[PDB]
Formats: sequence, structure tokens, C-alpha cells
Amino acid sequence: KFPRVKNWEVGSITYDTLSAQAQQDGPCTPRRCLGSLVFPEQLLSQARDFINQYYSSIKRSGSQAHEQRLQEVEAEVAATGTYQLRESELVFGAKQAWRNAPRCVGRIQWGKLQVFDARDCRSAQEMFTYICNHIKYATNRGNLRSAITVFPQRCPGRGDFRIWNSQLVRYAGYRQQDGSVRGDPANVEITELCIQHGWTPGNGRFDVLPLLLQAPDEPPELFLLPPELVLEVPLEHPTLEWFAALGLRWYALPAVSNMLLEIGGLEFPAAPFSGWYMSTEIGTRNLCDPHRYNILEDVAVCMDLDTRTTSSLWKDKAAVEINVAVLHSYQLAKVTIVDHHAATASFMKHLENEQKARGGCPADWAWIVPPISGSLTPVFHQEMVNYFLSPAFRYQPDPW
Amino acid sequence: KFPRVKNWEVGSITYDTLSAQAQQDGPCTPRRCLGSLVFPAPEQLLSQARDFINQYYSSIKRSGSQAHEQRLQEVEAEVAATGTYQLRESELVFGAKQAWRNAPRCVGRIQWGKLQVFDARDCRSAQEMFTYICNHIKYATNRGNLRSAITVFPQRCPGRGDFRIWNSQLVRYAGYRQQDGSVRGDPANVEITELCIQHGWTPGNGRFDVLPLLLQAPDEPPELFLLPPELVLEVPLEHPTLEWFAALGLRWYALPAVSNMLLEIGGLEFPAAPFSGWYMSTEIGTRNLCDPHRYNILEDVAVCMDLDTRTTSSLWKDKAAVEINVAVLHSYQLAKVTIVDHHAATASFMKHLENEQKARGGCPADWAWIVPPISGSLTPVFHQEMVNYFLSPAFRYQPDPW
Ligand code: HEM
Ligand code: HEM
Ligand SMILES: CNCCc1cc(F)c(F)c(-c2cc(C)cc(N)n2)c1
Ligand SMILES: CNCCc1cc(F)c(F)c(-c2cc(C)cc(N)n2)c1
Ligand SMILES: C[C@H](O)[C@H](O)[C@H]1CNc2nc(N)[nH]c(=O)c2N1
Ligand SMILES: C[C@H](O)[C@H](O)[C@H]1CNc2nc(N)[nH]c(=O)c2N1
Ligand SMILES: [Cl-]
Ligand SMILES: [Cl-]
Ligand SMILES: [Gd+3]
Ligand SMILES: [Gd+3]
Ligand SMILES: [Zn+2]
Repeated sequence: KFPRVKNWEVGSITYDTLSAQAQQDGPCTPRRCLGSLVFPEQLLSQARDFINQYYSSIKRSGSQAHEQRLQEVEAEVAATGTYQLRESELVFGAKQAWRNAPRCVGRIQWGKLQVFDARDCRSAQEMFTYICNHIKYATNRGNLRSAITVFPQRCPGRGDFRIWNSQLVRYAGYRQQDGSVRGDPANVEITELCIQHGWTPGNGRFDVLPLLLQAPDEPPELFLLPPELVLEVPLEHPTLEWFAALGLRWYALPAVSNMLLEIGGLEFPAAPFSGWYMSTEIGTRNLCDPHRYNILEDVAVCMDLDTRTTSSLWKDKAAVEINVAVLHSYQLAKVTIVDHHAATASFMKHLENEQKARGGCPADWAWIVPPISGSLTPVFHQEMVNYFLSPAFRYQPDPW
Repeated sequence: KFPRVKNWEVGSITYDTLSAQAQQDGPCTPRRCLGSLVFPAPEQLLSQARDFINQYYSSIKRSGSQAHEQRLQEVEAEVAATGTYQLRESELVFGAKQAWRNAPRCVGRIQWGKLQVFDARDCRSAQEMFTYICNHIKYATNRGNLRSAITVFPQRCPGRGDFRIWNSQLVRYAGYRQQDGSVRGDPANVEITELCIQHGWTPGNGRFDVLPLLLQAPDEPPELFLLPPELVLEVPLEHPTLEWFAALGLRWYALPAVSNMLLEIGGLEFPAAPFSGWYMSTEIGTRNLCDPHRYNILEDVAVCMDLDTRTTSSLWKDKAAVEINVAVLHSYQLAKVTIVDHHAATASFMKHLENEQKARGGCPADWAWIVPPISGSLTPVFHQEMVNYFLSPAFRYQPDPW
């Protein structure tokens, strides 16, 4: 019943006892595995379970404080149909949701999270102020600091706070007259949403999009990020002197803004969180994916590689140098970045910590293994168990 | 409904209706996915036999024919009289091809229709096993123009032990455990090496000593057979521009021939049915040579490339691994031994997926095994959602017979 989990490089065996606590059901069944798919008063039970989790974590289970808190949440839900987290519980909840995220290789950091409490927020203008403060704090002039800002929870009879943008920093993607894209093809939809809401578009490949911020029951409002708040890194290569001329750039801060934060049955549809980049996200996925910037063959051309035969591994050589350029450029710019070897090594340490702390760790193998040099990293050889724990970050529908 | 399956590179969406035909269960439950784990009654025989006969007669466009109905009745009668039944030669060939076609962890399945099936169900001894195995190796190797082949030894039957090939592949390099814990040779083969020594093999002392075969005839201890060196085609590894790479003395063999899996067709089990194709270069260059628990050459190659190995962010591991894969591809092409790189192989697997969507409404595929171990997202299969499930005919894992 407890899955046996093996590391094939060392031969070590663990049993994941934590998965027995999985709440939501995942997409797999005994008949077929869908692990590779990207997208697959009951409040009182989830609330009680969360309070118990928290008071267990702080070694206060069954204490007067524990029982007092349980009675308070019961009284709130009975009186109001919902309840409010204490600040300490909010901070614990956000950290746990990160800790529980199966697709995050960066969870060695999960205990170090700045939690900005924006639950008093009203109006998109206030939202923007909170978001700018978050960006400022998290960017920290390149010495990036993981942070989350939590906007008011969902409640009956009132619309949600929503950030329409998938991230706080996104590059525009402009559909061209012939169906191609200038800029980031991942952002065509949000780009034309910004334009339809009054944004004057640019004409460039790396135009930072405005933010579309939705206060409850209002249309989204456009907010322009002050340019000095959006740290970017021009990409250069340590020995390929022509790389800099390609004018490639990426931004310092990965800040996911479209996921729902769920804590104790409470739902925060706007809770943008940020850390720092793992270099393969930029150099391999964002720049080399065929449906993203797709610059691999451009770089291969500039490297004089034999692009007439796949067996020259010209694609692999070009991608590696793009990843080198990303790492070199962020380090030169003094912007926090982690390469995929360091990140996976730390994630192995995290798995070991979590085995001792909780008896296991939900982990999505396809997402944890980096998109280049998979088996050069230790996580490739590590069997993993994927399951859903709460508190959690969840996908949610786009607010349109 | 059925699983909806997206390709994220193109945006195309299909539904895997074939998954609804999955007979055996995998390891996942709604509570937790175990997809990344390597190793997760005459009436059931009749249902599996009936299903397979139906598959066969569908495949040749003969469903409902007098031949179809006659075969169903013959199998039912034979099972009732004898407890088992015997495949017709054409059904064995279809079943072997289907088992390959059904193999979720095989990226080279575009080739599934081109399989030479050697019928060794008449084999009576370990000596004759070796004769069949040597003929398989000679045929499949084809002086480097490799040909996919399977040799099917007699099925499991009550009253008699199994035919078994103890070795996991027909070609394996010895792994000699050294007293300090290290391994000379291939650390993946330490156990079969010690078994070979236990059964009277005089070991070598090199890193690329081809192991003898331990062949088990029914109810018999395994018997040791040495492969004639001229039968085992090997490729010395050199690099087109790293001239010192050749001095590493690295080699690999031409023929990937898996010999420890069980072939299951229509409820019949063939515990000895070695099959072979040709290598994808990442199996050799990335896994076999660069895995820390295999030949583990990555740092020595990176140092000889004078890369800076003191920090991970120079991506020295990545650079050395690419050049080792280059060396494998170059060396196989130079030796005129069939090999496919991971770009070509994954592109052809995408064609296979498209072919199978039209032919069967889906394709069982194990994402973690299909996506190559370097340059994953540079290949189209990384962006392809996949559904993993078990169809029969099948190649299955089985316990080691010791
Ligand atoms: C501190 C450095 C961090 C690193 C290096 C890191 C690394 C990563 C990477 C590489 C991914 C996969 C992203 C992709 O492929 O698009 C990811 C996903 C994720 N990260 Fe982290 N992360 C960090 C911090 C954080 C923080 C602070 C949070 C939340 C408070 C977080 C929550 C998540 C979640 C929820 C996902 C999964 C999103 C999804 O399921 O689509 N991460 N992270
Ligand atoms: C024709 C050229 C072929 C190529 C390029 C190819 C490629 C591959 C590769 C790269 C793997 C993964 C192996 C590993 O990572 O250790 C694999 C697995 C597999 N192949 Fe193929 N293959 C070929 C032919 C065949 C043939 C002829 C058969 C059977 C008749 C076959 C059946 C299988 C099976 C059953 C597996 C999975 C074994 C397991 O689950 O452990 N393949 N193949
Ligand atoms: C589809 N769901 C969003 C997944 C996603 C997309 C993305 F583009 C990112 F950049 C990060 C991400 C987030 C954090 C906090 C750190 C980091 N390195 N990456 C996560
Ligand atoms: C029991 N699990 C076996 C998995 C495995 C291991 C291995 F070392 C291989 F080489 C192949 C393999 C097999 C074929 C026919 C072609 C090819 N390219 N690889 C398959
Ligand atoms: C189809 C497949 O699940 C998809 O391409 C996945 C693969 N693994 C991934 N892994 C990470 N970290 N991020 C991703 O976007 C993806 N995409
Ligand atoms: C733990 C993990 O499943 C293991 O390392 C897998 C990953 N994917 C693989 N993919 C292939 N093709 N071959 C393998 O041996 C493995 N090993
Ligand atoms: Cl990103
Ligand atoms: Cl191999
Ligand atoms: Gd020139
Ligand atoms: Gd030279
Ligand atoms: Zn699964």
C-alpha cells in the first residue's frame, strides 16, 4: 500500500508513507497512466484538517491553543459561512502549498518565503501597488528573494480578485499578417487581451506586457509596470562574441500569477508567487521550444554547425551554448539563477529531508527532470510518487 | 469519454480510445501516480486466446470468415482437451509484432511491422538454444546492416520447466567487482558476471569482456556458452575531432538484444524470446557511458576536453555528454553499423503515433522512457502528452530464474 521508491543510481529504497494522506484524486487509474498530461459546510472538514496540520507542525497538537483555534473556526463558519486565517496560518499555508507542489524542483527553499498579506486589498489600484511592492522586494536588485502576495480569498456573492496575466512579467507576442508571431508565442492571447483593453502595443520581440488586474465584479484594469521595476538581463555568451548581437533578453523574476492558492478549504484566486529562474527554463524552454522563441537554428547558423544532418547533434550543441549564455549573462548581471545540475542536486537533498520530515514527497518526474541532459542529473534516476496534498497551488480557469 | 491528449508544440489534440482496451492494470491509482517507477484457470486463458485470435483475424481483414470461426473453435477445443494450445506460425509472427507494437517504453516502434520472427518452438536443449541464438545474432547483425529479429523458444507448459536465457541481453560486458567496491567493466552486469563465474566461466580482467551466455533448458541447470568473437560485432569509439577520445579504449557492441523478457501472446507465455533491433545512440553515449553507475566516463572526458569541471554552471557535463554521443554516432557510422540518433528516432516515433492514432485510435507510450535522456525538449516527443497502458500481445518483465 505504501509505494516502494527506488533510486537507480545508488540503489537506495524508501517507502512513501505520505501519499496515503493525498486529498484530491489525480488523473491516473490502474488501467492507464496520465502522468504526462499537463492539465488533468464541507469547508469545516478541510479547515479542521488544516488547523490540525498546523498545530501538529508547531508541536502543539491537543493543546488549549489548538482546541481554542478549532472552536474559533467552527464559530466563524457557523456565523459567516467561511473563516479567516490568522497571519501565522496564512504563512504556514503558503509555505506548505509550495512544499506540496509536485512540479517544483526548487522546493529545497520552501521554508524561506516572504508572505505579503494583501487580504485587506480592495480595488485594482491597490492590487497594483501590492504587486509592485512584491516585484521590488523579490527582485532586490538581482539578489532575488522568494515571495508570495496573497490577495483576498474568494467568498460567496462576490467576484474574485484575479491577475489575468499568467506571470507578472511576460513578453508580448504579436500575431503577424501571415500567421507567424513576433515576440513570445505563448503570450498571444494575453497580448491581444491587453490591446483590446486599451494597451498601445509595441512592435518588438521583448516588449514587457502591462498587467490586467481584476478587482471583484469589475472589468480588468490595465497597469503599466514601471520599466525600472522590471529587471531584465541582456543575453551574451562568454566566448561567442556574436551572441550578444542577437539581442536576446530575459527577465529576472519568474512570478506566476494565475494559480489558485488553497489553504484549509479557503481559496485565493490571486496569490502571485515568485522565486528565481532555473536556467533551463530560459535557455532551453523559453528560447529553444519550437512554439516559443524558437531560436535554436538561428544560433546553430551562427555557430557554423552542420545543420544538414541530425546526427551532428547540432541542436544539442546550440542549446547547450544558449544555456551557457543564460547562466553567464545572469551571473554577469548579478541576477540570481541556478543551473539545472545544482537545482536537481538540491532537490535530491530536499527529497531526503522530506522523507525524514514527512515520510515522502509528492514529485512529478516529467517536470522535475530538466529538459536538457535529463540523465546527467540525479533526479532522472530517482523514482518518484505524484499525489496531491493540501495546502496547494492549483490550476484554475482563465477569468474569461 | 477517453483520455484527451495534447501535443504542446503544434496544439493538436487527440483522444486515446485504444486505452479503453487496456486489459492488465498498471501501478497508478487516482490517489497517486507511479508512472516513473521502473518495475511496478482455463477460462481466462480462453478469453485471452479468443481476444488474440480475433486480433489476428482483424489484422488480415478476415473477421467472421470460416477460417476465423474454425480457429476460435479449434483453440477452445484444444484448451478443453489439453489445457493449452499452440499458435499457428502466422499467429506467432503477428503476435511478436503486436507485442513490439504494444511496448510502451520502445521509441523505435515505427519499425514494428518489419520483424524477422525465428520460430524456435521445437528447441529441445540448451545446446540448440545456443544454435538458435547464434543464428539470430548472425542474421540480425548482418555485418552491420542490422535487422530487427526475435527468436521464439518453446512456450511455458505445465509439467516442464521453462526455457530461460539468464543474461539480460545476448551481448553484455563483464562487471568485475573489485574488493574496494569499485567495478571494472560494466557495473550493470556484476550479478550475471558472478553467476557466470559461479557456473565455471574463467573471467577476464578488462572493461569490455563479452560475457558468456547462461542458457537454461527445462528442468536443467543453466549451461555456459561462449559466443564466438567473430559473432559479436563491436564498434571502437573515436571522436571525429577529439583525437585523444580513441585512446580511452572505449567500445560498444552492434546488437541490442534483450533476452530476459517474457513474450505473452493469447495467454501463452514464452519466457525465452530474445529480440533485437539497433541502437539509439543515447542508450550508449548517454546512459551506458555517462551514467554514474555505468561506465561513468563523463568527468574524464570533460577534463580531457579541458572543460572547467569545478563549477556546474559552465555546463561541462552537458558539453562532454554531447561529444560522447557524437563519438558514438560517428563511430557507428564509420564502422557501418546501423544506429539512429535521438532526433531521428523521436521524429519517427511521432510519425508512429500519428499512424497508430489512425490505425487503432491511440498508442500506449511511457513518456519517461520515450523522451531521450539528453536534449529532451529538443525532441518532439517531449511536447507530446502520452497515455501509458498495457495491451496484449506484450513483452513483460519476469523474475530472474535464479
Ligand atoms: C526559489 C527558487 C525556485 C526555483 C529555482 C523554482 C523552480 C521551478 C521550476 C523549474 C518549475 C517548473 C516551471 C516550468 O517548467 O515552467 C517550478 C514550478 C513551480 N514552482 Fe517553483 N521554483 C522556485 C520557487 C518557487 C516558489 C517561491 C513557489 C511558491 C511559493 C514555487 C511554486 C511552484 C509551483 C506551484 C510550480 C508548479 C506550477 C505548475 O504546476 O504549473 N516555486 N519551479
Ligand atoms: C528497430 C530498432 C529499435 C530501436 C531504435 C529501439 C529503441 C528502443 C529504446 C531506445 C528503448 C529504451 C531502452 C533503454 O532505455 O534501456 C527500447 C525499449 C524496448 N524495445 Fe525497442 N527499439 C528497436 C527495436 C525493437 C524491437 C525489434 C523490439 C521487439 C521485437 C523492441 C522492443 C522493445 C521493448 C519491449 C522495450 C522495453 C523494454 C522494457 O520495458 O524494459 N524494440 N527500444
Ligand atoms: C503552468 N503553471 C506555471 C508553471 C511555471 C511557469 C513559468 F514560466 C515559471 F517561470 C514558473 C516558475 C515559478 C517560480 C516561482 C520559479 C521558477 N523558476 N519558475 C512556473
Ligand atoms: C528488460 N528491459 C530491457 C530494456 C532495454 C535495455 C537495453 F540495454 C536495450 F538496449 C534495449 C533495447 C532493445 C532493442 C530491441 C533496441 C534498442 N535500441 N534497445 C532495451
Ligand atoms: C507533454 C509534457 O508533459 C510536457 O511537454 C511537459 C513535460 N515536462 C515539463 N517539465 C517542466 N518542468 N515544465 C514543462 O512545461 C513540462 N512540459
Ligand atoms: C527512475 C526513472 O524511471 C529511471 O531512471 C528511468 C527513466 N527513463 C528511462 N528511459 C529509458 N529509455 N530507459 C531507462 O532506463 C529509463 N530509466
Ligand atoms: Cl518562464
Ligand atoms: Cl544498452
Ligand atoms: Gd561566418
Ligand atoms: Gd582536435
Ligand atoms: Zn500515473
